[PDB]
Amino acid sequence: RKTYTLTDYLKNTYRLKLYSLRWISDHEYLYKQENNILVFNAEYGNSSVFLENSTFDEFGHSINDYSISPDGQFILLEYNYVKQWRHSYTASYDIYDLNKRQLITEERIPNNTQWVTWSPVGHKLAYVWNNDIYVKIEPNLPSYRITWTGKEDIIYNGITDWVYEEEVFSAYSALWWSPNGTFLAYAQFNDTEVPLIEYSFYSDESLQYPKTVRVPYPKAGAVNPTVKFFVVNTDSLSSVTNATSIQITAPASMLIGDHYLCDVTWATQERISLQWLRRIQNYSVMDICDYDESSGRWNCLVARQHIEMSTTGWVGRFRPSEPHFTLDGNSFYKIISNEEGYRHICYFQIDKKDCTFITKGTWEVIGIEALTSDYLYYISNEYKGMPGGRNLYKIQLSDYTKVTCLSCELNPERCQYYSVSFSKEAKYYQLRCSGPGLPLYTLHSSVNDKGLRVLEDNSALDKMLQNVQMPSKKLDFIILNETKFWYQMILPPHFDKSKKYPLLLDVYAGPCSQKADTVFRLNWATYLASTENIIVASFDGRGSGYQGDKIMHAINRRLGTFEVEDQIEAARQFSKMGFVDNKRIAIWGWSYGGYVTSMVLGSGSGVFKCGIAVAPVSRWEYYDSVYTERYMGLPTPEDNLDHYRNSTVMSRAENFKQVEYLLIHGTADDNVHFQQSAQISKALVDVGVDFQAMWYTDEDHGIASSTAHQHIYTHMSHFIKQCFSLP
Amino acid sequence: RKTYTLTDYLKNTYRLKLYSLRWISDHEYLYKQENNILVFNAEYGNSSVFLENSTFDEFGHSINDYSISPDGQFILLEYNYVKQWRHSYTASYDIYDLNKRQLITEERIPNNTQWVTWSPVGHKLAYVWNNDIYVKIEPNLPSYRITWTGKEDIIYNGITDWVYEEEVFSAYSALWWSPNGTFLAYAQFNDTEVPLIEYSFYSDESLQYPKTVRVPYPKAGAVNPTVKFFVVNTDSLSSVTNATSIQITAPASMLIGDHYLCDVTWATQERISLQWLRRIQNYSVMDICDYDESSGRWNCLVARQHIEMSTTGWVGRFRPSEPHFTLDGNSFYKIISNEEGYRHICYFQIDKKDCTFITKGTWEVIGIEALTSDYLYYISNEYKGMPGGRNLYKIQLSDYTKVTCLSCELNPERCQYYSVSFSKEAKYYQLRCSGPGLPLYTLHSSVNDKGLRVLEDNSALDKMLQNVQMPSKKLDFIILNETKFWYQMILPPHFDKSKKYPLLLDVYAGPCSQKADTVFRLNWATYLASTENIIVASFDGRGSGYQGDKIMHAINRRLGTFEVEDQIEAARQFSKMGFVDNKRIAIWGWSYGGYVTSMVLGSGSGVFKCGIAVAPVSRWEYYDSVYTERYMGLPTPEDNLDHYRNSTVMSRAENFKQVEYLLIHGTADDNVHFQQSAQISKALVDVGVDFQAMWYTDEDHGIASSTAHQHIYTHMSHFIKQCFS
Ligand SMILES: N[C@@H](CCNC(=O)N1CCn2c(ccc2C(F)(F)F)C1)Cc1cc(F)c(F)cc1F
Ligand SMILES: N[C@@H](CCNC(=O)N1CCn2c(ccc2C(F)(F)F)C1)Cc1cc(F)c(F)cc1F
Repeated sequence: RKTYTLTDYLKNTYRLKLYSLRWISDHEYLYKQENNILVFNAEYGNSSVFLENSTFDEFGHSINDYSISPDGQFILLEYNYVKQWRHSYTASYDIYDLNKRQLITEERIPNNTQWVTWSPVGHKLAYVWNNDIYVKIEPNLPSYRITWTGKEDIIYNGITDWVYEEEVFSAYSALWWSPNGTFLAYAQFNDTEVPLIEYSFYSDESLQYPKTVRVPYPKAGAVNPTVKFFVVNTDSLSSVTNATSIQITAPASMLIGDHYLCDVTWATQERISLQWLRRIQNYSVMDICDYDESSGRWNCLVARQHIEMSTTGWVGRFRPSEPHFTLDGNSFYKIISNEEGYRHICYFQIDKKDCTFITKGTWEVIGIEALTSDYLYYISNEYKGMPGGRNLYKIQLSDYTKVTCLSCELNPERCQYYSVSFSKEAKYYQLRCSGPGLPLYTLHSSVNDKGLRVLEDNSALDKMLQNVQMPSKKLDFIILNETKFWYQMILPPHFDKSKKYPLLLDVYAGPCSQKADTVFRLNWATYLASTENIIVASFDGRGSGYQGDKIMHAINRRLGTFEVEDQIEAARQFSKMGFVDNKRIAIWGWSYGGYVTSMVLGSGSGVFKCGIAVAPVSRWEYYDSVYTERYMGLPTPEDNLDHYRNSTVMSRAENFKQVEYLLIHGTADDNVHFQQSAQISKALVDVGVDFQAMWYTDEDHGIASSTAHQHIYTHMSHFIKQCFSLP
Repeated sequence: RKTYTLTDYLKNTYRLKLYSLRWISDHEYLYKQENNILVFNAEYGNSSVFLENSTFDEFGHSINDYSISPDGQFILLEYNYVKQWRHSYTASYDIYDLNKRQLITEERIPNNTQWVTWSPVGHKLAYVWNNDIYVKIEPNLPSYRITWTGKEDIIYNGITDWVYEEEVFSAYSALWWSPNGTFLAYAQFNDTEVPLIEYSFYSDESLQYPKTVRVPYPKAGAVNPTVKFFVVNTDSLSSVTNATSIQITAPASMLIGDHYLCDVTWATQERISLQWLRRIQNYSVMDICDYDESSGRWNCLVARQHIEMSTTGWVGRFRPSEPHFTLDGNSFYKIISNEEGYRHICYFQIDKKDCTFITKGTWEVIGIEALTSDYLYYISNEYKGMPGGRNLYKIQLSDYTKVTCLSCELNPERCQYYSVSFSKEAKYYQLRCSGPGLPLYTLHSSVNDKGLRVLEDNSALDKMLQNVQMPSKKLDFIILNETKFWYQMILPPHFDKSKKYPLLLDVYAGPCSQKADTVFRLNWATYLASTENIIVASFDGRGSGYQGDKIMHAINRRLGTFEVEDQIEAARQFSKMGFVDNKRIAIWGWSYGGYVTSMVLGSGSGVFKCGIAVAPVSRWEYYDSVYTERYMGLPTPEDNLDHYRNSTVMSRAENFKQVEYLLIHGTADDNVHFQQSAQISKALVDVGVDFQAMWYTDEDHGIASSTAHQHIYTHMSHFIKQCFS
């Protein structure tokens, strides 16, 4: 019978079904079926039509995305989507009235709008255009221009610059609505002295002269952007006077040097939490700012400040976690690393510096999902002591020793990886299963925890996969220096433990990474095991996350050392298991993985025959400040220049004579610039090392465009096949 | 015994010996031996020492180049050479006194100087710095700044901009000395509205942010640079008044539209020849400008203008040829294409429009080398009717039917390719042989044409090569449509005509190209034949030069058509000869050849298995105006846009599924921009064609840096070997 071919992955023959819902009330959500936006009731189960598929056939545009106002009165329509960076994009927007049946022609949202968002209650609109903020109380009324200083590539109002979008906020939006819709908090970013990265873009063959793309990009040690935080009142907006934005300044302990705004979370209607981080990211300060109703100013009390610091590494996983405030807003829950280095929920009092841990163990809390007056819902990797697993737990606020796992025993064989979506005030929740079996989407009630109905069970895919020879997934660990280190193997169908298989080491190994988990995936690895009979192994060594600060902080100020060595060591241990042809061991990676892959191939360990590095880092001085400095500090002789110069791929150029090497990079990569790969290629050419190259015209860090995605995975398979000697 | 390996080519194991000399007088030249600059007398044969090797041991710098003043008084010393483009470079210069023994410390020539040149007589210095011209009568005296308008990337005084350096003058210098040293003729280039080409340069690993390189570069149909010509008097230079440069303007027939200054040749002490060319390069006009001694102005007479035009193509081979004036300066000799399309010497009279051809036939004159009152010396491909041959001929000025070949019979088996260097007033000449045998350098006298002595015979190399199994070279023709088309083959040692060999088609095929000649070469082809037993074949199809305008002008307004088809057709004829394994035919090329290689592999002819394209053109709108427009006209719907859009490599993307393709490009290529290759790779990725890629960080159109040159040829050999199994 059939096997999982390359075309099955590239043309996406066997699709995983998802269930994408948005809660609007405490018992109602929305799902679109056959382009018909329906509203599903959780109480009874009866589904009503909210918007029919033929409503926008005469709209004249292909609707890219939609956003419905929380009061169910208006529907924002995104079209003409032009992707910028990872999360950022410019588009055109039209507002449609749901109360009537008319498209609003008056005072329309301008073309090339950067970001648009509704207020949490009602139908107020805040949008960023030309780096400036505009507010609209009614969808047909004129817009109140809040900011005036917005300038392209220089000043950013309501939106993040490149470095804040990618490395800090993980989004384009730098606007924050108050729970009522009274205040619009926003950040301002000044990129005046931030250096530009410049690269060519070639566009269509029609374009005669290549366009140079300039982006404000702070590399390691370079001049960072400055940030200012403002809050404006959306109600008292004069049609004859420019709106007054009250600036909140950072603490004096932060104003000493360079800093970042790394969190904005509203507590109540007049209480806002802010978190600041020093450029050397081992010190963090939280502010709790109240609104002085008489003066109209914002006051953050020094007796309300909370400090987060570490001497073993950086603060947070990638940044300090978000606080979760109780209804009154006098106390917040937050994930902090405890004295033993494990990340658990600490219960804070607004005025008291010391917090009380409500959870503890040799495991970690992933995220706080929902908070009621009775329960706090969180996800953790506690169940069976497996870091690669995710489960929903509930904790009693009146009794911290009463912990109930709501997902652990639902389908123990099929489901070990959970993420959850809660309704307003956490009345009903959707549990989404993602592995090791096929994805399972179920709806549940919080009141008595009964499984009401199965939303999606992927039985349609299950029927298809019975006809195909699928690979098996093994998740186990090995003991090194009295420590458990988890690995995962994609083993070929009919895996014979007595035979010798070729092994490909799938690599990321970044700070706080997890390549070994229980997730069910249909990727390139699936093809290589099912068709080419190759074991695709992944290993979480030192520096990987969800295992405590002892493991995660091991690679602190030492990027390109332990995490690189552990991947080599893992390969030795796999061949010692006896089913690995140690004459055919390969290694591949993307992004950070490409860097480790490159570092490994140049270590001279002789363990690996060949390797593929796709869009790799080659030198930490080439990558952005926020990321690099978080782990490596500053590249100055006074700080950590020694480890910066010692961790380059270029210095390990000679050892590449031992290996077959394929370097791949997109020419329009804004994230990891072609420069990185260009320095590697040059280094190898200098010492007479032969290698393989492949550039991708006008491709970014994802090489994600349909035709390029297919071409790269085709080209890589060909490289792997010839390295392993496969017809 | 041993074979010619890859390392023999890459490490240059077997070196060809050269003999590089510069004439200073009518009977004296200079050669440097063991770093000792000697002066060799042609009259007696006795060599004298001019400058010893230890003279500049305490100089403190590695001497990059030297230039000696004509009067033998001073020696210019180039150091700190920083290459810019093909011919252009910035350097530092010191002047050393030969009369005394002292380095001049007063009024030194500034650092980062673009170009420096002596006057033809004496020791006057003209140098270009920051795009401005400076004159120095004495090496120790202050400098007279002629131009003041010089601005980087905008205004060019005394130096050519990118497009003029590469495509027009074939040099960086835009300065022209008068025979005495009285006048300094110079050109000014305005690049104000010329568009910029922008690419990244990565430099050392230390450089944190890549530098963007901006170059004024006019692509096909884009805004061209404007040109202004000036002449200044070098004698009447006031130390208190800015020098007056007299502007010479172009004819009214040229000022109607865009034009180029394409030639500057001095006739006498007060007579200068200029040649102008329309943007549509099928019309040319020459001016003869005299100096009005009373007014101080320059006057070019309307009754002295000579017109060159063609309706079958472009004027000249790459540009209109240079005139060769007689001693009095009332008549000049020039190579013109005759009525049958063959390029021969036409004798012009300053006032008379019609010229008289002194040579004719089914062959072409290559270049006029020297002119005396008795003889004109020229090189032509006449001997035995071989276009790939070069021979020195002399013609009697009193009798045009009296032609003598001075080189034809010297060593007929060893020597068929000659270039010549003449002394002042052509009293003695050096003949340099370059093939098919080993290079032979001989000194001769013009008076009675006896071979005085052998300068270099490469017998040292001959001894080495007897121990090595060398490939043989065959130069023959094939007849297509009643026309001879010459090809050349690098055949493996002990070539068995009954066996089947793999064939690599070495391609250029550009307008006025010649890949088939008698030259002896030790290249990559030598390795592939000697070690890998591969026939490396080259074929001169339509559009190739030195065979008449019928052949050369065939690809007019049709680039990427006939010349591409003829390379495919040539491969058929080679396999028809029966010693070619038609299952293993490859094709490779550089520059224009890379474009043809790419076009061929995308023709779907199925003749070729694999191919390598190194720094190729992909679309003619991407390459510069002067070159592209010379052959293709303007890329406008009114002109020739149809042929522009039809000749792209991108449109032939689908057919690449049939072939293995290796695309190579240097990232810092100013000539053929990485854009060209980037558009190919994208096009193939779009239609799902798998290929092979290889970029080269901070490499130009030559990929000539030591480590990169070795790496590319290693990488290409590996690709060829696996394609041929
Ligand atoms: N830009 C970084 C981003 C790191 N990941 C990251 O910010 N997130 C992934 C998961 N995550 C995030 C915040 C909190 C988490 C979680 F807690 F781990 F889940 C966002 C990744 C990256 C690393 C390189 F080394 C590189 F070269 C490029 C590159 F994009
Ligand atoms: N720019 C061209 C230059 C071609 N050669 C050239 O102009 N000369 C060499 C021979 N020559 C010249 C004038 C007269 C002659 C001669 F008569 F052929 F000898 C100048 C080379 C080139 C062509 C391409 F198609 C391309 F893409 C890049 C490139 F550099």
